Amino acid sequence: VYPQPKVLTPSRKDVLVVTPWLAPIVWEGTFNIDILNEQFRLQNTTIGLTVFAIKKYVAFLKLFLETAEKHFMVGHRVHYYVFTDQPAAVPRVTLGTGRQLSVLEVGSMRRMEMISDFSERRFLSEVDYLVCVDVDMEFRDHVGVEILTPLFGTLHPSFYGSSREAFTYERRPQSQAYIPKDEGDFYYMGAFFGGSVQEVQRLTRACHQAMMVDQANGIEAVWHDESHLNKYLLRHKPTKVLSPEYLWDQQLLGWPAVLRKLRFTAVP
Amino acid sequence: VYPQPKVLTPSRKDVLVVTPWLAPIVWEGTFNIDILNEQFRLQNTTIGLTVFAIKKYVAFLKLFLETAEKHFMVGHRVHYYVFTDQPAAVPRVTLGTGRQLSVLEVGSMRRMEMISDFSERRFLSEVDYLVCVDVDMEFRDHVGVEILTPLFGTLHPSFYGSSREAFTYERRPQSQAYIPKDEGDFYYMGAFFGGSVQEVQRLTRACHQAMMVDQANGIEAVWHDESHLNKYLLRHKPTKVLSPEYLWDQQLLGWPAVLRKLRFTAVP
Ligand SMILES: O=c1ccn([C@@H]2O[C@H](COP(=O)(O)OP(=O)(O)O)[C@@H](O)[C@H]2O)c(=O)[nH]1
Ligand SMILES: O=c1ccn([C@@H]2O[C@H](COP(=O)(O)OP(=O)(O)O)[C@@H](O)[C@H]2O)c(=O)[nH]1
Ligand SMILES: OC[C@H]1O[C@H](O)[C@H](O)[C@@H](O)[C@H]1O
Ligand SMILES: OC[C@H]1O[C@H](O)[C@H](O)[C@@H](O)[C@H]1O
Ligand SMILES: [Mn+2]
Ligand SMILES: [Mn+2]
Repeated sequence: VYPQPKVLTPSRKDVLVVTPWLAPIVWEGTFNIDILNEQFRLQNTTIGLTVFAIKKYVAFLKLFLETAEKHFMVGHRVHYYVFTDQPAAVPRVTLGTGRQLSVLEVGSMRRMEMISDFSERRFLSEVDYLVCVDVDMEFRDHVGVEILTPLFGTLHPSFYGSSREAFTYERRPQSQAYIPKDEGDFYYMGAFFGGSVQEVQRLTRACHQAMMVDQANGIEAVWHDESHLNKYLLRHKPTKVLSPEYLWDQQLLGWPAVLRKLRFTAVP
Repeated sequence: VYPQPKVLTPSRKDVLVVTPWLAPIVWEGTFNIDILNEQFRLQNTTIGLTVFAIKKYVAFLKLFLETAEKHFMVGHRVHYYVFTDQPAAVPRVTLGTGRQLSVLEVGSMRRMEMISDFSERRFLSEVDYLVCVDVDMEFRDHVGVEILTPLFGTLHPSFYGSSREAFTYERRPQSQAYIPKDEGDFYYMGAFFGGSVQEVQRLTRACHQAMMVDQANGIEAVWHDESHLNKYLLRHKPTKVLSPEYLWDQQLLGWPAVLRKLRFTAVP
């Protein structure tokens, strides 16, 4: 049992909660997690989390994993895949039941290339969704099954209020990432995207293949794989969009009125 | 090219536009049909429309089909399936290109039983979605691909503002349609539901099988197949919900403030 929905009360009066192609934009107050938890537990949903920790960024893993244990997908099956050039530096963090961690030794194109190769491996047969995040981050509040859908991106925290001409899309037509000044729905950040395994195979292959074309042509998109992620999600629109609750920098941007929760935040 | 979404402007301030399980509730101003038309034309989407016209209700077919030609899924592939006990009384309405009509001779349980049998037939191999509507209705405004999703129901026009204890669910526990007083999200009407062919196979089989159980037990649910449709959509929640724009009675209920468009309306 849970509260009845209120047809004549808006979930939010201050923000857009559904895109013009009818994908939910996920903010606090738009979902009842008790309903979603039951839906996804009935399918025994398993979520894979990829994170890269190369060179000095191995230092971020301890807090990243400790705080993921408190706030990411708790109660669901989770498998962490840590891609790193220093496997001995992976901290031994104690995980809750139903949660596992694998270390994948590596191994600008690297993240799309490596997630593409990995996403095609038969050892993911049991994993239903992949979530791909930056490591220099911590979880401060719930990040759960409300994000899961065939394909999602996350609104970049510096640009959610910006008009599209101000978005830092790739603007040179000789790049595979090019987006004209009069096109674009949102500016998505490269630091949190995901979807079903099949949709993440598709996105990461397309971005990697596009990056290889630009390399052959002697061009590097302005924001590297984030430029390619934005061209891809313009042409293949996501089935949910995460609000900046899911990707925030409090030191830079504070705690604005429209953020009811700060869920996953940058570490200085 | 089309208008950029406005992250900091709500699509509506007067109505709920997403359910608590993140299914869009489809109202005017929540979608840009130009974006959705392109998505669904890229898949060469074909929509099957079932309607029953038995006994005196054959009289409603002429306006139903004429107005469907003006307003339902125009530009997409459509196949009408008219279930009737009087095939000669089916009016010969001229259809737009890419649109076809078949007459299926029949043939309280009938609609769920007949849509179930029909939805399993291999001659639907090309049809992607089924939309199942009442015939004593006319289209007055756009009904298009914004409704298409794996499973949808429509908010009943007499009950969208009601609390759940006032919903006319089946309340006897000896019926397969039973819903307790403290359960229920919405009251859906039996006059407009649909989804992919697979989800409509599932819904109509479950409702028909439940109706056969109640018959064996000497019970008939209070509102017949609408009671069973509501029990099914409580346990298998729809992936979009249509607002009462899609199922309205202007003579009964006027043109209230929250209705920007009256799309599919009852005939007296
Ligand atoms: O438009 C809404 C309003 C609420 N909720 C969620 O449904 C649950 C209960 O909502 P309610 O506002 O009734 O909160 P309560 O006052 O009972 O604590 C919470 O998880 C809300 O975030 C939602 O998904 N959509
Ligand atoms: O929150 C919104 C606002 C608008 N639209 C749709 O996007 C298109 C353009 O919206 P706009 O309000 O900019 O209308 P305009 O003033 O350009 O006629 C129309 O189909 C709107 O219904 C939408 O899907 N969600
Ligand atoms: O430092 C440059 C990087 O900035 C972000 O982390 C962005 O998501 C990456 O694609 C890359 O452009
Ligand atoms: O007249 C009774 C009928 O009323 C509505 O049309 C309802 O959707 C049907 O299931 C049936 O109960
Ligand atoms: Mn980062
Ligand atoms: Mn009717």
